Amino acid sequence: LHSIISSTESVQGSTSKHEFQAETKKLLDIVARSLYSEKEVFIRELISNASDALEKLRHKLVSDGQALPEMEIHLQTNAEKGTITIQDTGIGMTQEELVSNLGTIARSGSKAFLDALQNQAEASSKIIGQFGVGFYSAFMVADRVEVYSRSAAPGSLGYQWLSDGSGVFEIAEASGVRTGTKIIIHLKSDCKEFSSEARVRDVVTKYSNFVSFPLYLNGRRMN
Ligand SMILES: Nc1nc(Cl)c2nc(O)n(Cc3cc4c(cc3Br)OCO4)c2n1
Repeated sequence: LHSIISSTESVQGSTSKHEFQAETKKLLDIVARSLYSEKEVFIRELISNASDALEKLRHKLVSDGQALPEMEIHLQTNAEKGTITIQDTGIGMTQEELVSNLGTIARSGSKAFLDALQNQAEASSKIIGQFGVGFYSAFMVADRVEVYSRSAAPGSLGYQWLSDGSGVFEIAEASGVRTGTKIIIHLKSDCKEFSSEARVRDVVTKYSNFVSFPLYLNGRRMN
């Protein structure tokens, strides 16, 4: 087996509170309404985000003149805790990105995204991914979301990022965060199926061969 996901992180700083941008909750809601009928697609959304993070790390390392490290995407299920977790070893998120990325669309203007979603020229799931709000689909299956991220940028600290998706998120420095991003989803009462290894395998195997870097489920290679 080849696993990297474990409960290694430790809170080692006090908590900073951040309120959602005014429109962010509206956009969270519209993603959830759009994707409910195929709610399992959140896994593909987060794998796509992880792949994007690995590509960003690739280009950093190409310009740095350095080797490619273990560049992987890992899924973990925990039926006892009612969680699904995804961890990538990609570029990770800086403090500034953890503060600002959720509200990017709200701040820059949602018109283009909402127009695209309305026109339905492609699958809603694809549009949502393309506009960079695939992470919004984490919330639609979660009672709460628990994120650990550390940027590959020099001097970057590791952070815990928590939210129940309602209107606030909280950031605290953490020790033991691997470069990249880990997202722990505490699943909603109607979404417990995604804490089943068999169910997640069934869902992901339909597209796992389309993933460029090694993809693992509970330590087992999927591609
Ligand atoms: N996996 C991976 N990796 C990197 Cl580098 C990412 N950069 C990103 O913006 N995302 C999606 C994302 C992750 C978040 C967040 C907001 C957003 Br929009 O707040 C808490 O964590 C990323 N997701």
